[PDB]
Amino acid sequence: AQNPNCNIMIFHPTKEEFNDFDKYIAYMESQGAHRAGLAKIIPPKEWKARETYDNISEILIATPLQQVASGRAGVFTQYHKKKKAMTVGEYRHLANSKKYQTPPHQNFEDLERKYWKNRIYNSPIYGADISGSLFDENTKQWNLGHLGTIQDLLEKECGVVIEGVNTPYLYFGMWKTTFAWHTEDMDLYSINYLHLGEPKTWYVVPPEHGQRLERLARELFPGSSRGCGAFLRHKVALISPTVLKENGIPFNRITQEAGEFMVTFPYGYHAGFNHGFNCAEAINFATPRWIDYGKMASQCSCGEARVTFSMDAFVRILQPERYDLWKRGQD
Ligand SMILES: O=C(O)CNC(=O)C(=O)O
Ligand SMILES: [Mg+2]
Ligand code: NI
Ligand SMILES: [Zn+2]
Repeated sequence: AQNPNCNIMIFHPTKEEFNDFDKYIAYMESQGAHRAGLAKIIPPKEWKARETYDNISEILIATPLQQVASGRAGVFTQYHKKKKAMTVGEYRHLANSKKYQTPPHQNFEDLERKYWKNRIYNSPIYGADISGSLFDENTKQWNLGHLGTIQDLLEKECGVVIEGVNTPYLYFGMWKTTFAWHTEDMDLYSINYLHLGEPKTWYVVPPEHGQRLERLARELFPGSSRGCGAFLRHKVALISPTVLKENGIPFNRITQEAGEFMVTFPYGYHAGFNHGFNCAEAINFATPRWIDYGKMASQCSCGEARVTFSMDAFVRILQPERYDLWKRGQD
């Protein structure tokens, strides 16, 4: 079995190897990359996502989210308070303000210590989930706006044509902005490209050990657990590396820098934070290996998790028994 300790793998494809996206994913899996839940891909040195980032300031963040925490430093929830619209240029100035900017630090490890010690005492503002793309249309390799769609994968594997579309999303972050512990909708893959700015630190649990994280989360968030049988789908809960280590949960960590891709694999729980002002682009995708994970994915039916139009068809075709109750949650 390749990668039996489920370490995060880092890949350096040549420009020749960067032509065929599906084939490279399948290569990474042949080497065991999926067992970690997360992989890093450093693009060939010849490749670029676009020529410059000089003209992005007039992108609108229609609903910036202030991430307010409750709990203790290593075990907390966050809720998202909606703020007034602002442009990317306005958001960048805010991120660089004395109130919100990254503190002085020695290295990524010292910054990580400061994040876990102090996150709960501040409410950073995240420009998340903005439909759009920063890839130049002439970028032909690993362009997240040009990938094969999950609806077309389901049709190719299963023979059933379904409605729905699959487009990317932009994330504009600042110091302390936080992504809570989750897997993707329908336990899909994700791919994330850090276009610009400061790094993003990731934590991940190997897919084969995901249920250990779920059982800890039920213990640590006991009211949330009684409210919903899949409450990590709400994307609100944080658990620190120190707490995970104290409870014996297997995980790994890695920092992504500008210019690098990360891939999350089906049923790979992940969480993380931004080091400063940055912009990332991400999308879900599928391969033939995903289909069995899609059939088994948990679902929120309490009504909190409220997801896309396109997830309807996935539930309807892959999980017909759940269909009914899940759509009651979505309506
Ligand atoms: O970058 C973020 O805030 C969150 N991204 C992801 O969870 C992802 O790409 O799967
Ligand atoms: Mg602009
Ligand atoms: Ni994710
Ligand atoms: Zn729920």
